[PDB]
Formats: sequence, structure tokens, C-alpha cells
Amino acid sequence: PSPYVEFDRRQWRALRMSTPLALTEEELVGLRGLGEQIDLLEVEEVYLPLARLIHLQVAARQRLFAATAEFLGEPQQNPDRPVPFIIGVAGSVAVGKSTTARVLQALLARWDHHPRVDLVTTDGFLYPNAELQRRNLMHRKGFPESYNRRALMRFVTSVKSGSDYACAPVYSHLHYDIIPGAEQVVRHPDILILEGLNVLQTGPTLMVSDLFDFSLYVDARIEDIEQWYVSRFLAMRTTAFADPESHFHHYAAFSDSQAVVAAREIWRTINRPNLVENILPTRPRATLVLRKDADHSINRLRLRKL
Amino acid sequence: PSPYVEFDRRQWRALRMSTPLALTEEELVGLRGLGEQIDLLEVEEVYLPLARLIHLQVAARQRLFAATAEFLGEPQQNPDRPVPFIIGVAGSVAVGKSTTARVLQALLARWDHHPRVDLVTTDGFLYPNAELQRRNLMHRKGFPESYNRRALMRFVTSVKSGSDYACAPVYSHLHYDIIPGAEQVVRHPDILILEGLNVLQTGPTLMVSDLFDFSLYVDARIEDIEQWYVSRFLAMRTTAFADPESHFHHYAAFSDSQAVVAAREIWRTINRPNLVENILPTRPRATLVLRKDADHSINRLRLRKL
Ligand SMILES: C[C@H](NC(=O)c1ccccc1C(F)(F)F)c1nnc(SCc2ccc(F)cc2)n1C
Ligand SMILES: C[C@H](NC(=O)c1ccccc1C(F)(F)F)c1nnc(SCc2ccc(F)cc2)n1C
Repeated sequence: PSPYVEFDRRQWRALRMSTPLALTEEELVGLRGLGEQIDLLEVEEVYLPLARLIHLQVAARQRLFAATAEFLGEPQQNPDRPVPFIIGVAGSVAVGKSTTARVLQALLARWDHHPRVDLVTTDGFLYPNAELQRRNLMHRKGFPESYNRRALMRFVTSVKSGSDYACAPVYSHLHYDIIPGAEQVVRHPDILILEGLNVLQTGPTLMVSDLFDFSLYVDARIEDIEQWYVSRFLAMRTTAFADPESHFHHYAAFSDSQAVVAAREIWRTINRPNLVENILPTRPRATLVLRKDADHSINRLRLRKL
Repeated sequence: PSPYVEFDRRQWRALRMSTPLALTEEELVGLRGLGEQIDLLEVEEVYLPLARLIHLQVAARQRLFAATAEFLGEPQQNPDRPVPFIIGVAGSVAVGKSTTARVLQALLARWDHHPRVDLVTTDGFLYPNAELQRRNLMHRKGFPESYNRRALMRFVTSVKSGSDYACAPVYSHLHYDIIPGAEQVVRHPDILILEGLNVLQTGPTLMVSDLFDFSLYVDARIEDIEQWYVSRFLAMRTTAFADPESHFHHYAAFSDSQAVVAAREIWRTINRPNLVENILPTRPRATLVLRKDADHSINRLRLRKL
């Protein structure tokens, strides 16, 4: 007896899921439009129903806003609109958060109830590298204290307050640092998806997850994430590591054997301990847990019972 | 710009609230049965409308359950019924949590959508005095670690899972200890109200508030709670202190002037510090913050924006 409705992938496919409603030409185009070999049979068979489920929560919240506003006789201090519905997305580095978040963004946007869907990563709230050196935290990049938690919280509070303007900084996955002066502006979207390692973490007072209406945790076996983490590092030889500007340049040259060793070391010393200590404990706090197989595909969904 | 809608009592009074909700007399008689010398003005102008706000949220959550169930084609994995809607109620010792909760319980029960409204206090989750001594924690009774947190979490998790049978222990307010072998049985109510000092307290991992659907914080100036505390202390001389085997009997025979001094001192060393350190910081985590005047009447309501 547990707080989850659990489905494996078979069962979830085996449906009897009221109206189907398919993806268009068109919508499938735009979804490879970000398609790092993004599996479209997975988008259609897992992510789309999952997006409908969430849509039911967004729609219910919009109708609550209205039943509540009507009851109070719409006073001058109640907002005219629902404030943004915020969805958190948590999980290890290299688990596919970003893809999950990007797919959901694209799918949720197709409803008339909420076509304006934003996506912000908390990576942009990490302290800049120089700032991090100054605090003796470089070896702790991506641990909770590596983020400007106060700015992170002010941002989400601003969005949840029905502000019309809220700005976050930006983090380069090329330079592995904050890009000075770059900014992402959010403008009272109907939905904000907030993606990051730390979004479901707790603190002593009001924490950002207090401002979430729904959250996901992307899960997998820790040996599988290590493998995806390694592959991603290797593939970086061709891309980000290829620039001589990079602090990781000397890595371009490494053979598959030596790049592995260098990767398995950052995993072991930084990302794995971060996962075990700080990220995985936040997993039972999510509304929905998606567990991925070694081959990247979803094999299990746990949804909090309603 | 802030995450809640604010009404002072004058603004709450300019109150074009849609439904003239029908209060019998009858029900008002029951309502006197919990005399914190309860003001029936208060019930009529404040608690009733609030209970309607809360009702909206239970109703929305109930219908969301059904739309979601129908969307999944009501599979075997899904429960047949919504799980209990859980309301947390926080605030200092002596602030009026218990009364507030007893009143919402009576008001909420009168909708047919949700007639079975349970009330549990987390006081039953304090370690028995015996255990507290064994831990060197007696002078910390009411502080976070004085509770069996694990057991509390297991209790709320069981209720949120849709268990038929969940049990809390009971804490005597006459013997100021856990009552051995005594248990309160909760049987899948439509609404559980969970009341206590620590309900909106934060933990490293899954906290009880993660399982709340709504939460209330009863607030007042720190001086005003002292006064209520002292009076409640004076009033126990005849009742709970009359007990000869009570570890407080030696207070029964205290004159007024002398009992004020003992009370103001115990306030200063256990309950006031607990409020500052552990209870007051949890305040902005509540969905609703009610602030009471010295007269026990609401002068400020703060509701999370929807
Ligand atoms: C400590 C550092 N972490 C980050 O930059 C970071 C911090 C917070 C959130 C996300 C990230 C990361 F950019 F994906 F790595 C890091 N961890 N591994 C690396 S090597 C490049 C790399 C990044 C991500 C990955 F999945 C594989 C390799 N780096 C530079
Ligand atoms: C440390 C002790 N606290 C409790 O028993 C307690 C612990 C957790 C939750 C609630 C309570 C209390 F029973 F309400 F005090 C306490 N603090 N003041 C007292 S004196 C009795 C008393 C209780 C409450 C009150 F408002 C006035 C007097 N006592 C026995």
C-alpha cells in the first residue's frame, strides 16, 4: 500500500486511454526540430499522454482560480489571471531532464488553455566560475551551495506572484560558465517548466518547490546514468571540447580509453556523490517519477494518487 | 508584488461574497460546544467563508481525480476513490490551532461532497516523557526532535495512500504525556485536518507538508500569544493541575501573582524560543495565514494566489 499509481511501459501502452488525438505533420517535424535522435514513438506513446494528464491539472487550476475569484466577488487585489502554473523537473546530470523538459514544453503548448509555455534551467543560477573560485567551491559546482539560492528563489517568487517580467541568467554548456549580461526573460507565461538538479531540494524556510504545482523526477539506475554521462563526455570531444577557447580543449585529443578515465573521475568525485547525497533524496518529493531503461526508454511511471 | 492576496479585516468586510451560506441554530449550538469562548460573529464572517474557499479546493481536487481516472480508462492500478484531502494547521502553542481546526471540521463536514472530516493532532507523535528523558530532551518537548518524525511521516503517508486503517497515538493534555495503549483510528476520511506545532516544518527529504493539499497558519503578535498562554496556565490550576499524581500538581495551589511568574518563565525558556526558531519561519509556507488580534479576532488574511 503506497502513495503511487504504478505503470510499467507495457501497461502504459496497453491504454484504453479515452480519446487518442494524434500529433500532426508538422508537430512531428518541430519535435525532431530539437531531435538529438529523440524517439518519436516515445513522444507519441509516453510523453503525449503524460502531457494530457498534466493538462488536466493545469485546466483544473485555471477553473479553481475562476471559482475562487467569483466567490470572493473579484476584489481589486485578487489578480485578473491565474498566475503561471509551475512544473519542476529534477534528476541526475545526464539523465535526460532537458529533453524531457523540452518535449513537455512543446507538447503542453498545443492546448488552447495554455499555449504559452516557458522553460528555464536553474543551471543559470549557479555562481559564475570566478565567483565560485573565490568561495573555494569549484570542486562543488552543482552542489546546493553552488547556486545563488536567494536569486533563484526571488525569480520563482516573482513568476508565482503574477509578475509580468522576471529575468534569469544563462549558463553555457560550451564554456561551462555563466555568460555575462545574457538573460532569459519570462513574461507571465501560462506554464513555467523549471528544470535543474536542485529544483526539488529543501531548505529551512520557503523553498522553490513550495511554489510548484507539479513536479517530475527523471530516474534510472545509477550505473546507466554513469554510462550516459561518459558517452556524453566522449561526444563532447567533437563539439565543445574542439574549441581551443575551452578549458577542456586538451580533452579533444584523448582516445576513447583515456576520455573514459577522465570522465569516470569527474563522475566519481563530483556528479555521483551529488546524486547520492543531494538529488536522489528529493525523488519521493516529486508528483511523478519516470524511470528510464539503459537504452534511454521509459520503463516505469509512478504518479502520486489524486 | 507578492505570492499571496492580502485582506485586512475591513477589506474582508467589504465582502461581496457570492453565496449566502445557510447557517442553522442548531449547528450554532454545536459550535458553542467548543468554547474558546468562540465568537459566533467570527464564525459567520470569517470561518464559514474560509470553509467555502477550502471547499472549492476539495471539490476541484475531487473532480480532478475523476477526470484523471476516466482519462486512464480506470485501470486496476488506480484507486476507486480520491485519497483523503489533508489540511495542515500550524502556529504557536496557545494561538488557537485546536479551536480553529475544530471549527473547520464542523463547517467542512456539512458539504455532501465531503462529510467525513477527521482531526488529528501531531501531539500524539511526541515521544513519551519516558523516552524523552532517556534522550536528554525533556527541556526540548515541542521542538522538532521531540517528535517521532518517522512515525508521523508513516502515518500521513498511510492516509495519503488510501489506507482503510491508519493509527495515531494519543497525548493526554491532563497527564501531559502519551497515553499508553491509546490510539486514534483514521478510516479513509474525505478530509483529514492535521494539527500541530510542527506541521509545516521542513526536513532533508519527504516532509509531512509534501502530503498536504492546503495548510493554515494561525498567527498573532508574540506578546498576545504570551497573554493567552499565561491565562491558559492560570486556568489549569483547577483542572489538569488538580491531579495529585500530575508532575504539575505543585502549581495548583499557586496564587494568581505567583502563577503568572511561573508561566511567564516557562514561556520564556521553552515555548517562545520554539516559536521564534522553529514555528514562525514556517509561516510563509502556509496556503493561508490568519492573523488574530489580542481579542482573538482575525485582523489579517493572506491567501496564496491561484
Ligand atoms: C561540474 C560540472 N557541472 C556543470 O557544469 C553543471 C552544473 C550544474 C548543472 C549542470 C551541469 C553540466 F553542465 F551539465 F555539467 C561538470 N560535470 N561534468 C563536467 S564535464 C562536461 C560534461 C557535462 C555534462 C555531461 F553530462 C557530461 C560531461 N562538468 C564541466
Ligand atoms: C513543554 C510543554 N509542552 C507540551 O506539553 C506540548 C507539546 C507539544 C504540543 C503541545 C503542547 C502543549 F500541551 F500544548 F503544551 C509545556 N509547555 N507549557 C506547559 S504548562 C501547561 C500548559 C500547556 C499549554 C498552555 F497553553 C498553557 C499551559 N507545558 C506542559
